Amino acid sequence: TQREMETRYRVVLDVSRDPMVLVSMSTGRIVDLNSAAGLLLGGVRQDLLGAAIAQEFEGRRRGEFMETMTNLAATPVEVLARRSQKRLLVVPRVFRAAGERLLLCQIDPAD
Amino acid sequence: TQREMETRYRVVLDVSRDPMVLVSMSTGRIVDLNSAAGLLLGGVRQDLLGAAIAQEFEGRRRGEFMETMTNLAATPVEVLARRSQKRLLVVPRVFRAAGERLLLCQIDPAD
Repeated sequence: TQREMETRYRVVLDVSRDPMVLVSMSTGRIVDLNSAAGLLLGGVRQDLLGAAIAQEFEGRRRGEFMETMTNLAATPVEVLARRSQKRLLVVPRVFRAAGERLLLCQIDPAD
Repeated sequence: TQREMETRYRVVLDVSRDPMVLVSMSTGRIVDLNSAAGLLLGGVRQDLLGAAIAQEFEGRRRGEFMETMTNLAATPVEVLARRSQKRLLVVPRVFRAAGERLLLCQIDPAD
């Protein structure tokens, strides 16, 4: 049933056409995402897992970027993805999972 | 970490704007869904959990409906939701979770 929840998560995340990136609050790094998000970011899953999310967006740095997100998730950010050169909108939500916080980020084309 | 996977699943499913319904292969009943799916079906979560999915669609019966889905998921169905009176398209995918099969169904407006 541990195996079942992981599987249900994996399937729901990968099938959903809603572009989503999962970010560690602790490290500002991507822990998971779906291919719809990969497509808007312009990167494959393998290159984006473990990546610092702020560094995918031109002009952004981890400190400022994570504070911006955390602040918004308390109430969209306008960004430009380096790999795809697409202008995007990012809407963050914060949730607690096993003593740890994650940012689930929804991504939408801005233009 | 069992608690973490459930939470990650719950969040990813509820946040995703992609309308999804989770159906038990064993009983043909809904085990989970998001509010986007609820909206197209025309029902609240509380009334749809545990419901036989075929009975939400005018003219469909569980036997035939589940076989149709299972068959398609091997390679969209056109349905009419009773509560919302909306014409929909349903695209099923099958996956194994803890000795059991689930149909993840994606729902889209047909008209």
